[PDB]
Amino acid sequence: VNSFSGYLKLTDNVYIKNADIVEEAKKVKPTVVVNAANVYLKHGGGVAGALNKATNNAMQVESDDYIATNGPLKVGGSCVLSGHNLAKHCLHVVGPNVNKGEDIQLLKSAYENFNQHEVLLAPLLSAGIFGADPIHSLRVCVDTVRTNVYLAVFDKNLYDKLVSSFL
Ligand SMILES: O=C1Cc2ccccc2N1
Repeated sequence: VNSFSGYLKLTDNVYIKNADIVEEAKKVKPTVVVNAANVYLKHGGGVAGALNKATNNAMQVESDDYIATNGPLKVGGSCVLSGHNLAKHCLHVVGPNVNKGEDIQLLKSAYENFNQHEVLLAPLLSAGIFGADPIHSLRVCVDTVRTNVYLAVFDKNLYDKLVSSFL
């Protein structure tokens, strides 16, 4: 049993809810929250900007030190950093950004990072300002992630379309 409430069950392991991931993280304090990161861990907008704002910029400060030591992530890659006030850990995952011309086949590699964690609160990778089709992102998620994933979808309209169209 876990703390996640109000989710619709899509599969054995994937759950979905219309929710602000920031407000959900604050309520649940999950072991892992996933950030929709870029390779530079520059948390300007989208999910990353919202998560970082909720940490009062402490996520960005920590991220800048990580990049200064390790250099950029790979598209499809990830790193584990602090969850600050939102979670125990933040898994920063880089999905391909279609608005930069990245290979959408890298979305499966991105989701494979989730399998290193038994339970996660996450957004749909490469959705929103990353430019991918969220319906496709949900399909790759279900077909790739084997661990227990709780997806937060900010937009109610999109949430209802994801559920109604789910095979
Ligand atoms: O609110 C939103 C923003 C967006 C981008 C692409 C597809 C669906 C949606 N819903």
